[PDB]
Amino acid sequence: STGSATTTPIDSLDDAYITPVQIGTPAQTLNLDFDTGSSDLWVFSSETTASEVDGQTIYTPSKSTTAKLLSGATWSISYGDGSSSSGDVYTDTVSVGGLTVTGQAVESAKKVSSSFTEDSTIDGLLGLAFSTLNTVSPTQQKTFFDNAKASLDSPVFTADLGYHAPGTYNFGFIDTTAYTGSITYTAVSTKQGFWEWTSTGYAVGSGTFKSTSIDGIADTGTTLLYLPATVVSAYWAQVSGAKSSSSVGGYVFPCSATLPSFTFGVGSARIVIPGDYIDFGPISTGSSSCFGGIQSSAGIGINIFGDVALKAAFVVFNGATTPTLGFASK
Ligand SMILES: CCOc1cccc(C(=N)N)c1
Ligand SMILES: CCOc1cccc(C(=N)N)c1
Ligand SMILES: CCOc1cccc(C(=N)N)c1
Repeated sequence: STGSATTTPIDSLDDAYITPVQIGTPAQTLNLDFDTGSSDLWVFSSETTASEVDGQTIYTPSKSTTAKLLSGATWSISYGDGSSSSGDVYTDTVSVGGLTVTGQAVESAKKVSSSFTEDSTIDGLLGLAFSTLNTVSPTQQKTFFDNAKASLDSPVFTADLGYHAPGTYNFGFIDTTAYTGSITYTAVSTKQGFWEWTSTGYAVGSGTFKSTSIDGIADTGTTLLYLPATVVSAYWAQVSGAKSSSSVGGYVFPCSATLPSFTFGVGSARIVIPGDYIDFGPISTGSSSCFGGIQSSAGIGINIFGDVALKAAFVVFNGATTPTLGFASK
């Protein structure tokens, strides 16, 4: 089997992407944030505290003929940005892009934090990291990908995120029309539950490539590219008037700047992030200070190849017995 779904930016800045997901019988379609840095499939629901729902589409398990309470099971997640949610758990039929899993754990939110309430466009999360990170207790649950794997034509999914435009998540096959050149594969460590890999270095603009190992995670559910302070300083030093602002919470730069590209290494291959991908717009409406898309990972404890980086590539998440990542230009 395979599946193929379009993923769409939630706003003009590509702050996240939403992918329609069918849950239950008859189908209830919710728009989920596919997150390769978490392992929970959770949704706004008929159980979510009413004052915490503001425009989301909710899952109502009582309207699904296939919804089964996973009795006793609870979940609670805390994300890197400080946001959170928690609740109880139903198993139900879940389909993505024509690929169906029966008996998927669907984590129903009873509570969500303010960041989630205030984002009307995201109806929940679909985690695609390793199932060792799933938060369901007392019986940990599998991701949609782990449950689908055995049925897929190939044990893979691919992320092809758009730059100010829609893109695609495919399951079970690699669309050889969707990228240019060849795919370079690199080793993955699953020790922390993430798609963790080591970049071979970086370049800023037209500058020389610096060969240096950068451990980090391929994380579709993070907007920005978080790298070591040395690398980030070297990038922003090439932008006149850029500075790190403790008041704003990262590097800002004059909106009248043209940003240099950023290259990262994947083995002997190179992925080039165009400068305009690193523009995340005025810090507040009408400001002439713009927010940077490359930020320091100092204090986060891991480097994150988030959407700024991933949207410059066709990315293969190879879930074979020995997992690997692949990157191609596009
Ligand atoms: C406290 C949450 O910490 C992280 C760290 C790394 C990834 C993610 C994620 N869900 N994409 C969340
Ligand atoms: C790791 C993914 O963290 C997310 C994703 C999408 C939305 C939010 C939020 N704060 N409302 C947080
Ligand atoms: C370019 C001329 O004026 C603007 C104004 C505001 C933001 C930006 C930007 N760099 N995102 C550019």
